[PDB]
Amino acid sequence: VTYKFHQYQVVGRALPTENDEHPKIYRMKLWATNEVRAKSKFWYYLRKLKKVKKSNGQMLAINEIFEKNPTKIKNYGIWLRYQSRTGYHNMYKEYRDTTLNGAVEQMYTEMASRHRVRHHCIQIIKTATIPAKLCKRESTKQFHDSKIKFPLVFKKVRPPSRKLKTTYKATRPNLFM
RNA sequence: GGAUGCGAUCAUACCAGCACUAACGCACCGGAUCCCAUCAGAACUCCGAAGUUAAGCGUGCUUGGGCGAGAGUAGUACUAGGAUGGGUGACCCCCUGGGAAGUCCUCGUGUUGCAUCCC
Ligand SMILES: [Mg+2]
Ligand SMILES: [Mg+2]
Repeated sequence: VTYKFHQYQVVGRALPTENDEHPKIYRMKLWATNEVRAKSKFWYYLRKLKKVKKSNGQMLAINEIFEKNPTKIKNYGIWLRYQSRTGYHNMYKEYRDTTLNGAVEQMYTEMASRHRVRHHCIQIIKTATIPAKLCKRESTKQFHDSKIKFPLVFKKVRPPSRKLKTTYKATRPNLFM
């Protein structure tokens, strides 16, 4: 099981000094492809929001967060702010996936596809597991059906592997739903 | 705890308005023959000790001005380096780093060297 995006809890503080023997300890929940990039973004946010630089700061702890039950489907809501070609905007989106990592990957892909927003232009404000009744988007609410039933409208025809691939076939494919 | 003479730093020491000061001092102060000096014994110079702490000098107060320190402004403005980064462009996001200044708020209003003297 490999996820492109991982969730980390990064803990850090400003370097102790004479004035502050025990400086405030700050924690963040961040998304990054690696722990190194997670720490980089943690220090970026600490510098921008608390005036604590990496040079005069201390790294305390970093742990990965894994989905409790990756075997079941959940509804995930993501509150984010992104930058467009003309300014900044806030955005709330909903996704269905077995893990929040998959939901975040879907969020990045959808932002790229629909708004041409690159990964570095997106800040995640909040994440949460939404119950079915509290979902706001029709896209997620359409699969909240006890008896869900539909045919496979679009299926791509291919051999099990390229071993059986042939340029020529005697008959055209026979497709039906 | 001060004053005076000579200073160091050269406003936390400056400016303005009020109040106060034992002693020695420092002063104000009395004269113009002499040295000296002017329109003017005002100033400067010389000779004094009648009177006064009225002023100067010193100290204290002002929700005072200024001055000095901090907080904040603000990881903002700006900026060194990177990108086959976004954008038509103007410009701008992001990565590796550095990082200010008014307004507003709080505090403080000198510290000292040598010598003589009073207490
Ligand atoms: Mg007097
Ligand atoms: Mg003042």
